[PDB]
Amino acid sequence: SGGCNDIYCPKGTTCKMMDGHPQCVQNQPSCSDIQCSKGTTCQMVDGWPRCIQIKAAPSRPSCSDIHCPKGTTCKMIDGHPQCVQNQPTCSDIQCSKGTTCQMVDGWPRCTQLKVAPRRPS
Repeated sequence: SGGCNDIYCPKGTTCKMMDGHPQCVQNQPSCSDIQCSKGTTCQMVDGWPRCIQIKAAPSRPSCSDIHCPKGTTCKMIDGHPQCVQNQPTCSDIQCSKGTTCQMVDGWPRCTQLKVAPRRPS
């Protein structure tokens, strides 16, 4: 076997040699049963899985470190994980960040963020 006997999550899990480190792949929903790219947590929010690494777990690429509010999905934009919200915050209406994408009621008005990190927007 793996180091499952060395790393047994709270029983009720099921560890296996996970690529060289025993991962308790839950004998219940595997923490990664839903698509929460390990490193993230096991988020199935009552049927709305949002894998968001807020739990400061061993810091490896944490797609969500800078995690926009719920409904947001972290991507790596130029490497600085920026949410491309599920209903994308800005990349929905093409106006590269620096502007906002404030469609006001269906009038995309990319606002130069009156107060964004000082960038040439």
